[PDB]
Amino acid sequence: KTISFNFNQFHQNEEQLKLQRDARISSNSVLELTKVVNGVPTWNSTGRALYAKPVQVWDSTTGNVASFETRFSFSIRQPFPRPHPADGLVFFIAPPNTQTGEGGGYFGIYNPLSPYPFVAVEFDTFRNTWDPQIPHIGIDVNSVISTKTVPFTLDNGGIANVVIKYDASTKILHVVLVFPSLGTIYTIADIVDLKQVLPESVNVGFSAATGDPSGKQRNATETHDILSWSFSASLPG
Amino acid sequence: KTISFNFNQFHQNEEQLKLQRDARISSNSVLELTKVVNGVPTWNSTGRALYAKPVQVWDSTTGNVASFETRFSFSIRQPFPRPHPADGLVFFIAPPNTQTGEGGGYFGIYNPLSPYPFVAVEFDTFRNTWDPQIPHIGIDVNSVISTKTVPFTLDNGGIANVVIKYDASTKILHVVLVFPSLGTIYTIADIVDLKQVLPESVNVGFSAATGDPSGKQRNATETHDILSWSFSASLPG
Ligand SMILES: *[C@@H]1O[C@H](CO)[C@@H](O)[C@H](O)[C@H]1NC(C)=O
Ligand SMILES: *[C@@H]1O[C@H](CO)[C@@H](O)[C@H](O)[C@H]1NC(C)=O
Ligand SMILES: *[C@@H]1O[C@H](CO)[C@@H](O)[C@H](O)[C@H]1NC(C)=O
Ligand SMILES: *[C@H]1O[C@H](CO)[C@@H](O)[C@H](O)[C@H]1NC(C)=O
Ligand SMILES: [Ca+2]
Ligand SMILES: [Ca+2]
Ligand SMILES: [Mn+2]
Ligand SMILES: [Mn+2]
Repeated sequence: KTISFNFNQFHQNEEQLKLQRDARISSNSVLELTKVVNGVPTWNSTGRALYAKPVQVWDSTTGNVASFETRFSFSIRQPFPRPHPADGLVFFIAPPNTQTGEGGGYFGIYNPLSPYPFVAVEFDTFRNTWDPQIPHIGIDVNSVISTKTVPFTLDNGGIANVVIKYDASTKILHVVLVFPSLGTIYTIADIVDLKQVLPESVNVGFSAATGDPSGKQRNATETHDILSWSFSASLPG
Repeated sequence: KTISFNFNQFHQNEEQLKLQRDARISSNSVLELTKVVNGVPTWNSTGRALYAKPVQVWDSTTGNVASFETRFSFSIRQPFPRPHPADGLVFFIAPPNTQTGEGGGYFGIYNPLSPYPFVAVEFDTFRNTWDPQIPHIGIDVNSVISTKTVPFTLDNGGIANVVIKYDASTKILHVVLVFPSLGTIYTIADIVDLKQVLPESVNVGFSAATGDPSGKQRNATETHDILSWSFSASLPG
């Protein structure tokens, strides 16, 4: 089976998408994961967007695990340079029927008081105690304490292109981040066996968070917009 | 609501119980959680016994959480005093349809690669890197790194009586361990809010494991028998 879908731009009322929390689709065809009021991003926000149908990542019957490729472009604009923007966005795969986890440095996917399995790639903008120098991309398996990290220099307000490919044969998850206006290229990879971590069917989508009010700094925010998104996966057996 | 059950001793073919892995009920009416062949407890063992029907620990419509009490007697016999007996047993509450996680110091409940929520009381006999002096009673919330612990001196081969009470009105989980032959009393308590951790309906039961072959020490074993077990829960709403 080969599932595929492509969004060159999002539209309002889109059937194949499931918005959660603050996430909404603007008139301009941009998916804003977090809250922006008349051009200014707000703190204390969290939002997610999921493809409305689950995809089969592997089969128990055959033991085969699906390969997949996903591509998307995003934009993170940081208006208040000081004291520190927050928190970041992530592409994630998690079991179906899940609710938004905690925000902040958890991105709306990780809840320490009610854990569930998840694999996710993060573009992190705030340096928590469990984090290395920001910004950095990170591969996360069940936790926000990344297995692998690589720092990057954000194109503030610019466009970022991302390619994430998973090869069943090698169990390699490889991630590409490009900032076209800047010419910069960032690469990061790790072995992840989707079978020992996730159930047969999952949900794919994005999650983002802006500073938590418990920080007392309202200038800890930024936008987390998605411009386009396509996904393809193949399960032989 | 008020579910209630009691086992003075276990009878083979017990319909209200649900054994998993190595766990089994012997002729003498004892429920042996881990493997013992002709009186000799063997390493590399993991077993679980769960009550057949799921209990409702809380209500979303009303917001009411249940109070419960459970009492049981166990026996841990350590035939090989050296190099070190292992690993222990636990009473635990987890989401329905759970699967026997990792053995060893994870007691057949925790599974790092595929987390799920659980609340448990362990009686730990092996000192892992995350553990303090053994043996000790410990309260576990979603992980084997206890929130609160207390040490105890085991009556090797003897009978232990345990009382576990949860008061919804205060979220106090209180634990009592008595070794009758010795006259010793160990007590431990912590604040635990079942609503922030578990779903409305869970499964209640026991789990135990003997040393893992990864330690390369066949002597890291002991018995983990359950003599009797009563349980009462009351959900006002
Ligand atoms: C932050 O947002 C959450 C959910 O939208 C709300 O509970 C909270 O009161 C909001 N405001 C502040 C200042 O915390
Ligand atoms: C230990 O026991 C398990 C389950 O019975 C088995 O699969 C494994 O190969 C055993 N290994 C050793 C060294 O005993
Ligand atoms: C294993 O236990 C037996 C019984 O006490 C003992 O004779 C043997 O040499 C022990 N092995 C170690 C490493 O202590
Ligand atoms: C926050 O952002 C505004 C807008 O840039 C700036 O004038 C202010 O002093 C910044 N610093 C803090 C600590 O809020
Ligand atoms: Ca962070
Ligand atoms: Ca231990
Ligand atoms: Mn991070
Ligand atoms: Mn312990």
